[PDB]
Amino acid sequence: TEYKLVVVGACGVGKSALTIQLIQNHFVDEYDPTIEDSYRKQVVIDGETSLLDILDTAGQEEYSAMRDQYMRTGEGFLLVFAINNTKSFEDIHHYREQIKRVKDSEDVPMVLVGNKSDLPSRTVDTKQAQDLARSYGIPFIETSAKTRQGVDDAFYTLVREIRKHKEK
Ligand SMILES: *CCC(=O)N1CCN(c2ncnc3c2CCN(c2cccc4ccccc24)C3)CC1
Ligand SMILES: Nc1nc2c(ncn2[C@@H]2O[C@H](COP(=O)(O)OP(=O)(O)O)[C@@H](O)[C@H]2O)c(=O)[nH]1
Ligand SMILES: [Mg+2]
Repeated sequence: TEYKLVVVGACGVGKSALTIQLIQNHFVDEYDPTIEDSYRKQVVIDGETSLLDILDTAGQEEYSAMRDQYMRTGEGFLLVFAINNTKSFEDIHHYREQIKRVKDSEDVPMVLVGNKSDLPSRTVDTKQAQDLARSYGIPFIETSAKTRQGVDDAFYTLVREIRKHKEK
């Protein structure tokens, strides 16, 4: 079984750091913000062997037909914000609308991810994030790519959302 996961969110939120923690169990201080790529990882989730194909989105904000085509192949999306960046939380609505646009569905597996949970400099309340995820009908997972808190949970939870969708 294979799962096409897409990691979206504003520059600097930790998309690349989360991806490399999942794949390689290492925290990257610097990952070129211009590198958009997909990584495959074989994992066992609830006793099911699966291949996770994880697209780490990057580069420039642009909307070619081709870009839509890449993004539309995603079966589930991590909507990543950073808890120290109010703007990245405000941008979650944009990512949610672009997913709704390219998938032509209100029923798309997503997980809201609050990254950089290790930082003291919080500007986005857990309450707000939980309220937003409740309004969207999706899980919320707090993560730190730095300490690896919540990383397996964020990705495995998205897989479980895809399975629940495939049952419908
Ligand atoms: C700092 C560099 C970086 O990580 N990025 C992330 C992606 N960027 C971005 N900013 C705003 N909106 C979008 C993007 C990436 C492309 N996005 C996009 C385009 C077409 C279709 C879809 C579908 C679902 C989600 C996103 C989509 C919009 C800035 C650079
Ligand atoms: N403290 C802390 N720093 C992080 C975390 N995740 C990413 N970073 C750092 O934040 C910066 C941006 O991370 P990156 O993964 O490139 O974000 P992207 O632009 O969304 O791919 C990098 O210097 C990372 O090391 C985190 O959970 N905690
Ligand atoms: Mg990146």
